[PDB]
Amino acid sequence: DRLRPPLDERSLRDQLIGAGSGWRQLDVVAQTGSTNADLLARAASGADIDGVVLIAEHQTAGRGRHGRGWAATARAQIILSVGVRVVDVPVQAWGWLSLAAGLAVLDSVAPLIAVPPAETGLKWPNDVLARGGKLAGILAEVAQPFVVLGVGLNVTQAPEEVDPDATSLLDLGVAAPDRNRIASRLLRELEARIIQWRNANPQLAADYRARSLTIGSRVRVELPGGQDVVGIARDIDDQGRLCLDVGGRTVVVSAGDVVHLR
Ligand SMILES: Nc1ncnc2c1ncn2[C@@H]1O[C@H](Cn2cc(CCCCC[C@@H]3SC[C@@H]4NC(=O)N[C@@H]43)nn2)[C@@H](O)[C@H]1O
Repeated sequence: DRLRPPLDERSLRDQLIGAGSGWRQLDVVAQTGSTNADLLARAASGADIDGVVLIAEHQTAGRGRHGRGWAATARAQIILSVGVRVVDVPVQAWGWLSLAAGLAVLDSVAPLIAVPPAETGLKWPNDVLARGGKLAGILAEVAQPFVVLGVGLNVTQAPEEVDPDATSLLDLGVAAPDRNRIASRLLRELEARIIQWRNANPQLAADYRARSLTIGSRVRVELPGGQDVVGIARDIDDQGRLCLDVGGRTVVVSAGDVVHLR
């Protein structure tokens, strides 16, 4: 469209690689299958990917969690993956890492949209929402010693292109979205949260809770088989899992698409 310039690999490099960030390497590609895929294939080849950033202008076979698939239109989103060395950390709290990316995405964009912050938060465990619409999705995938973190931020996507519940920074009150300034600020907020995660900083758990749309509301979790538990989400436990109050007693749950029911 008219509002979708391409990126600048050079600018990003100079702002981030060694200078204003801890990231070691940065590549923009015009088209791949899945940025997660590429960084996994690359680690399985023997390459160290701790610190590597991969950004794509367009992505064709997008990966969602639990099987499903993410959809993209050329230059309309910010689509990236990054590599982190994890084996220095308990194998609990690895799920707390995909959570952490959620916060890095709500932080980077919160100072840009002019919607009441109280109507923006994080849906557990891998969605980001602004007035009911899906703003970005996150996927963490494992390949020890590394984790690969994928973000898909709808910058200028329109909903009638990838999903009817999507919205975007454009549709939220942003006339010119600067994908270079947004990508650069999000890579910084990522780096900040990952270090919190590695040093078991408890500010990570508290801030997630503060900005959760899931916590504090009746929710519904749909499980394979036609199963459905319904409860109020009281807290996240230390593995990154969802504590529910059901008839007074805690049911912990690992994943599932959660449905907010106010
Ligand atoms: N553009 C869009 N905007 C709004 N909503 C959308 C949409 N495209 C699909 N959906 C709806 O998402 C549902 C399927 N889903 C979404 C997620 C969340 C995590 C997404 C991971 C993507 C990143 S991108 C960089 C990296 N590289 C990858 O390969 N994967 C990662 N997990 N599963 C399905 O129901 C659809 O309705």
